[PDB]
Amino acid sequence: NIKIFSGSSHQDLSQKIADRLGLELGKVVTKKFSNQETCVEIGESVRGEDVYIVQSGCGEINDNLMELLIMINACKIASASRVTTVIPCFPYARQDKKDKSRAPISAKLVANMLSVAGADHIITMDLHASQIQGFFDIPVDNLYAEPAVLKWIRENISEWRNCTIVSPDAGGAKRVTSIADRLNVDFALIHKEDRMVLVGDVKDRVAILVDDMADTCGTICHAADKLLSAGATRVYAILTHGIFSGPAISRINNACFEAVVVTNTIPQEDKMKHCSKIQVIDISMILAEAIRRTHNGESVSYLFSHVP
Amino acid sequence: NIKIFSGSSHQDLSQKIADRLGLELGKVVTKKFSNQETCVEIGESVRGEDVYIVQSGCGEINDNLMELLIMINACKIASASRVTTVIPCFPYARQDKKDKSRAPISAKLVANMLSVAGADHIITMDLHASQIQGFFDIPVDNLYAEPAVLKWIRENISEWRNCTIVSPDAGGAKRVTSIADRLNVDFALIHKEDRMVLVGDVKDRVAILVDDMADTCGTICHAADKLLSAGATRVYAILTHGIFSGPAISRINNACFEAVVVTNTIPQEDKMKHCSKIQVIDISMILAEAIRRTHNGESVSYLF
Amino acid sequence: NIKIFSGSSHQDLSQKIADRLGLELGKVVTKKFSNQETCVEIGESVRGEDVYIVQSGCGEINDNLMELLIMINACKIASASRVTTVIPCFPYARQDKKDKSRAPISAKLVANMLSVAGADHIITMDLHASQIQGFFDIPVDNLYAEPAVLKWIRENISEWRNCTIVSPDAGGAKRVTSIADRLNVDFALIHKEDRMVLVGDVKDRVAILVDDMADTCGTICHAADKLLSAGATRVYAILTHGIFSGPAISRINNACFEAVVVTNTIPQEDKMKHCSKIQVIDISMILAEAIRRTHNGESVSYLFSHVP
Amino acid sequence: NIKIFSGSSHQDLSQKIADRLGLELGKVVTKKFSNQETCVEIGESVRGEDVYIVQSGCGEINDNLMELLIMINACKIASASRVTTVIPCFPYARQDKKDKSRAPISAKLVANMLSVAGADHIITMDLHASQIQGFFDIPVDNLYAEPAVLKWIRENISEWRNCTIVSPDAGGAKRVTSIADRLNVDFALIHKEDRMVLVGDVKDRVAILVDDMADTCGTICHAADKLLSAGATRVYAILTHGIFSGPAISRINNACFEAVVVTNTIPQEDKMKHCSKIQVIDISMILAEAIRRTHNGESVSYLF
Amino acid sequence: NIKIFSGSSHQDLSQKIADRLGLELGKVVTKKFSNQETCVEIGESVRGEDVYIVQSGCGEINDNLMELLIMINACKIASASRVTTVIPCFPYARQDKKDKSRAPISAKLVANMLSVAGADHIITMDLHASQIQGFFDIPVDNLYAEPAVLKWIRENISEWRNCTIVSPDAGGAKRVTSIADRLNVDFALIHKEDRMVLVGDVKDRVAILVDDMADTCGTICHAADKLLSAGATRVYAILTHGIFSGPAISRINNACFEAVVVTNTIPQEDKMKHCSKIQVIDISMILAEAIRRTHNGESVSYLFSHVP
Amino acid sequence: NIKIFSGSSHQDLSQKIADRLGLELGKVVTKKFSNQETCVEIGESVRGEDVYIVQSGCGEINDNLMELLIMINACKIASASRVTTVIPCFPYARQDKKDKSRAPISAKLVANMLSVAGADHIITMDLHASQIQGFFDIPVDNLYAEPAVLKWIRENISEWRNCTIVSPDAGGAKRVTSIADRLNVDFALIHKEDRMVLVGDVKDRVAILVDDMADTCGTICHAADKLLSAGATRVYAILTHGIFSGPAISRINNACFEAVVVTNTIPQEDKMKHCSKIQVIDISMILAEAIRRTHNGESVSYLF
Repeated sequence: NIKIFSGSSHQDLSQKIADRLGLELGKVVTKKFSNQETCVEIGESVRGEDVYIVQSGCGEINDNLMELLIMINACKIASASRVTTVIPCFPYARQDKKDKSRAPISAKLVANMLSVAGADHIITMDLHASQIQGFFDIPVDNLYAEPAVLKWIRENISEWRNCTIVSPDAGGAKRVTSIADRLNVDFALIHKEDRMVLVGDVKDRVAILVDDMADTCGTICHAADKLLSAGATRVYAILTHGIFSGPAISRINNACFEAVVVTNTIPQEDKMKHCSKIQVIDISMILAEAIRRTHNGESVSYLFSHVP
Repeated sequence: NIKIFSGSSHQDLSQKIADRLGLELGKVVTKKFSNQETCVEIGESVRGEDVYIVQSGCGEINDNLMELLIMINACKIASASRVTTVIPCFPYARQDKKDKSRAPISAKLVANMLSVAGADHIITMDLHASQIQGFFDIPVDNLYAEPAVLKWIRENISEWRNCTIVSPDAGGAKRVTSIADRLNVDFALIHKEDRMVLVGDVKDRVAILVDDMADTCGTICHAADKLLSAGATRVYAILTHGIFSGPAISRINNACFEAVVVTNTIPQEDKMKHCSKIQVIDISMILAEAIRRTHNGESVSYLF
Repeated sequence: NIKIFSGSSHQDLSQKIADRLGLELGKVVTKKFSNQETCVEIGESVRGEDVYIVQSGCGEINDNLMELLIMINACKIASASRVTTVIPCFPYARQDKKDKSRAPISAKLVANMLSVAGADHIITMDLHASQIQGFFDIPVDNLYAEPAVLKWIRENISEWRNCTIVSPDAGGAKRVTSIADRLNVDFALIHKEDRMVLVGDVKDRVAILVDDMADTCGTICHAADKLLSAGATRVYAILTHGIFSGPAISRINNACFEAVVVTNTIPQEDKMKHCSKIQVIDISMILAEAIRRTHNGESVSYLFSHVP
Repeated sequence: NIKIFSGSSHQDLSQKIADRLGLELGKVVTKKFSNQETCVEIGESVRGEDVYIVQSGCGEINDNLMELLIMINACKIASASRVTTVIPCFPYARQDKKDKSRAPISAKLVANMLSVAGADHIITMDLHASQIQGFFDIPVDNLYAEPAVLKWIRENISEWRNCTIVSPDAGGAKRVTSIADRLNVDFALIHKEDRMVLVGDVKDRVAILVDDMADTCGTICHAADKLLSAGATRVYAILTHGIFSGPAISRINNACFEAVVVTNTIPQEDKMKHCSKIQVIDISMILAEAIRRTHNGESVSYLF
Repeated sequence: NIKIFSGSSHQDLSQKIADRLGLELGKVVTKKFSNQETCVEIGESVRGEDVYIVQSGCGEINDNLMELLIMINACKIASASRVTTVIPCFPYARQDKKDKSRAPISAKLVANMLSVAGADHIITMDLHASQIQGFFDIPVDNLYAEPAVLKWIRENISEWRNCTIVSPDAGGAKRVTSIADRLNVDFALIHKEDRMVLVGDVKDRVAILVDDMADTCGTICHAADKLLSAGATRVYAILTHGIFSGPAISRINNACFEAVVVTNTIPQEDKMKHCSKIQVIDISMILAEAIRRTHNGESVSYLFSHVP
Repeated sequence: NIKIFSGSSHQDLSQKIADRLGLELGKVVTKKFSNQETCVEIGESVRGEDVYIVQSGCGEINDNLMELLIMINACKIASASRVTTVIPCFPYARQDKKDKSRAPISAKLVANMLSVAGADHIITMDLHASQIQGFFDIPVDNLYAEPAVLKWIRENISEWRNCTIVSPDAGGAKRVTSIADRLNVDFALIHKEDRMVLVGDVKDRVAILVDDMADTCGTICHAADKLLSAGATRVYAILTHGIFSGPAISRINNACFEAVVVTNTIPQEDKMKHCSKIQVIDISMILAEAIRRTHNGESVSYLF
């Protein structure tokens, strides 16, 4: 009844998830046309199946989004019983508000486009804003890296019982507090004004920078400098989504981090060759379990504060 | 061509809004049946009209929301050209995420109901979350108390050029940092562990607690003590939405608040009498302007 | 697969229905906030379940309606397979038309709000207007008290073979005729102009007043007076929905009824202490069977003219 | 800015409506293909126009409904600003409840089709059920023959101040009681057990059978006998919708009807010739007024 | 779980399909009212069933379409689990475009009306335009006569290895080429300007006229004349839909065809008495299998190029 | 009251369109973030305005489509009165049928996205399929290059009164027969078996290959050889949409094409330099006229 498909050829995560469910990845014939439009062909009857499409890590976001939609489309008109998208890193998630400007809420637009395409259910990890669930009318299971993050912290940072959980921006207040309270440790908060301000004691402690995503890495670098200027022993940075476009690898390789930790919601294998500070958590068991629970009607909640 | 309608009782804000525009509020027959139902009769023809309903303050949010939806409805089936709802304080607005629970996103449910009721356009002020603008597919105009708050602060706090703007929770980091940045002064945050924790420098300076809304004031009155214990010279509390239910009023007088400032997005005339330090910024002109500018095709965002 | 929930704390009817299906009521954490908004929390995974929400008898209709919706909402985004509302007494049902006025069709509005909230199916009893089914696009099973009413009449009114079934208003013509024809007895019809007019013979017979709902009871009282003025032996009044707000208890206790019969679509236990003329039919087996049939795909029709 | 279009053939009512407004009916090319399909060509540009389609009377309701939907459609995709449908007699209108059967609610299906066809606004007369206004989410304006019926009665029944208004079924209680109340006279109801039963006092007075529509007239012609047997001085039958199919016409002449009054919501010019006593109230001015007032933003409800 | 119903009394095809699935046709009470509106009553609980409505061959298209819709409606509000319409010949299918005119896309309108009525899935055969699938948002299985056509051609035309597959119009280019290529034979193309032009060699070969539908038969007749004027041995005409309104029977009986082949997507029994050139392919096994596959989640594709 | 906005870069067509109407293109801030996202800022107030977005030509169709949807969106939530999208060349337009595969109908998916994005009205040119007008429920106006193609042919092919209009596929029968009929000349079709097959008389006459679009030009360059081998005097190729990706440009110069004519529905200024024989019909006036006539309520279809 359950059928999984991948997007494009960045199929590592999808095949990882497949393996763990004891399934092969469903057959697809997906190619860009000479004019840059995307062809998609579903190479096996999905008629009355519980279909799952895992979003690609290609990098190119619009080519990835049209492909994801077109697949959703193909699968619905082919009489799939239900189409879930496993979208580890939700596109345009940083565009969730107008910000006093005459701007689009592209997070919502995308939310609509997934919905018209024929999506029935959404599985994602760590939405940039919690409220992005509210841009949909269908159900959304937003999973957390937070328990595996806690796992990583405890098994890898000797001084985790005496660290500080810092936010690189004001927006990520709740996220860093929540982790600190569970770890029973202090928290601190960097805000940018062309200068950063730090509130909270970090002196003679290990500072851990927690964010949901890092893109160009300009911020976290400037934030690790600040933390080492205010007397932190050493600095870690943990991001659930490792986007790392442009000068990120350069900014990191130079930057005064001990380690940079990301999940494989985005492909890292290529970035890891050129950057020796990047460690990768595998989140495929979390995504696999989510699908598995979903298909059975078992509680996907048990993953919000437990590592399968 | 324009018509302005009010809510249950709570006419003051509306009456004010209709004044600044030089109109009289529209004829309506709102009442409650003996069995808790909400009864509505539109006392004039709204056919082909640009209508504006201003949300009431009966201090009963389900009754008020229902009356609001029943109005939009009567208007939409009486061939009104358009129905904007002026809801300065958006109902169920803190219920905008599951938060790891199996809980409703009620502000989405509410957005969806206003939508299906026939509301074409929304006007509100300081939405608890900015994202509860993406709950709608109809356009929303969200006004800010931010400029009126600033003006007041400068014109009312002698030491402001050395004051600290303080968030009562962690979830209020962005709102305060903004206010602190415009004023070019320090910011500080408080978090409930319970035991309260304060990050930021508040020693020997005027503290200004800033929240979008206070309900019980429990959190903000604690926030005040913690701030005194921290050695704040004088603590102030600014709130855009003053809900003040339960123990709220008494809790304030029992606190050290030099003053408490709110905008009349909710009727305070009752609670003012029971509280001396309360002070109100009048936001009607801002709502009236946004009504005219919407109607005229004039730039609303300027008021931001 | 089947899960039942109640609304608010008026849980008598809901637990009655639960008992009869051999189920416990699903766990909910429901409280009004200090500002009068309603919190709701579903205290157990409903993921892929056939959920049923039975509408509360609290009395306060708007607080009851938001709560019902919010629950519907919580349950849908929590991936319930299907959400049915068992709404014994449909709110705003008397507002089903404009009545030559510039008024809302609040019955339809409510019908829409249930529908956007995420309702998939509706189970109700004795809609004020049959056409209220037409305010929905989803399926609606409108059940009747009429067979149990007939049961009550036959077992409780000795002279039922020689009674008259009277309508308190013109609107309820079809309802009273239908009962009379099945009982093979006469019918009569009261209309209000500030005076009532009666058409149909009632002289030296037992008059039974049949309505779907009574609220303040002003009408039926004035209608029992009329009936006793036109020579009816004694007067009964049977209403499916016992609303009884305001002076109803006072109007009844004084009023010249032999008995007032209501179903427990609305709580009566409190009203029954202060009013000794109120008898209560239990309709929980009818509602239980309806749910039971629904969940199985058995014919809910068999209840329209049979008492389970 | 306004454009009025007609139906299949059945132009009379439309032509009349367009006259009272001083316009010419719009150019169209409505026909039937040899294989029962309905063909439509809008013979002019309706781009940006407030359009009005007046429902035909080919005495084929499925054909007519389809032609109506195909018109609304062609109009909506040819960029017409708005499409009101003038359907004096709403199709499938008695199919507004299951009635304990597993039957369709077809008037809801029909409402839904007009809706999805692109109709923005409805204008109809004496809806069989008032509730079939809540079938739509677009606004509906329902006109009443009630005032034209009354006027006629007073001006045509000598004894009216002592007459009885009689419902042919139980389901017609509300409509007659209303008419009886305005006239301040007696009301009486009939119910088919079959054997007919009469409740109300009709002895030695003029009886007036009032229904919204008659189809076979079977029920109403019986109703007439029962009323004579009851000792009615003279029986009359008023109907807002005169459908008169099957045996209807002959059944009337075979009855004792002093006269039978209908409104030209349906073409009667054919059936009149075969029936002497039939008399028509002309409701075009009422439809024309409601068209102008809708267009102008003028108060339509006054016509109620 | 599976329930089939017919439309009107033209029940031959529906009962043929029923027989083959080993089912009786579901009970319906369907009659036109005196005013020409259609009554429909579903004479047995379809609650939670997989319902199938096969479209009538009455001839009268609007009376057939309202009836089909009303049935769809009745079935949805009666809580059918899913409503499929088996619409062998899709109504208004020739009205799929504006054609440089201020005209309706009545194919789309119909597509919408089926969709609002409550249709969940569509099963049809040989849409006039492939793109008619795109007028729906629900799934559509468009089946082909083409494999059975190929079957008929091979078993009935001795010279099929040396024939020409001709199009009566320009629109039907792709259709005729595809058949010719599979049969490895030549193709030709008639276009109308008040004169027809033929492109492609037909000389001393058997010409087969292939169209999807023939209505009045004016075209194909004038096209068989042309083909015999350009030296074709004998002419066949194969149409999937035999509409044959008006002078068709007369035009055919006179016309120089060897044979006229139609499927029973439309009733033929009556036309066959008066016209001896009409042969009928039975397509009920193709439709039966389609339903059968649909209900099971088996691949309906296997019928696109195979004859069950 | 009108406002015209452009796409990514590809301003030429827009700039031209805004010229012929006497307006300046609207202020926007379109860019790409370093991580492939599309960023948009509407540089002015579109509140209550009839807006027109003209689709870009960055030669990246997913990027371009997304930027287009993000624009429509920003416009719709900034209270613009209406949003027409001028998409001369409709994206994913050949993906309008499954074609016996389990493939997407992407042009329906695309129609659905433009729709849900908030687009109220579409203007396009020579849709690959006429039916991809029924993909929308909002009205579409489809312009034809047909008259500009004809005019050019007559005014550029000396022998045209004895020429043959040739389809490169079987699926192009209707489009060519039409063109051949207006010109009152012969038509001929080609089909790929592969081996190419030609039906129609092209011997000793000028051949004109006519397609709606060419992408690789592979098919059309073969089509050209087959036509020479058939004894065509001079072959021409007219295309309404010149996509010319991959080997296209080189394939043309390597072919015998006397000339290749395209409309600037796509920027050709780059590919022209690399190809001498390419010639462009300027369709801006036709798009500008259709923009004004839409706005004014003026007859657009005349331009057909």
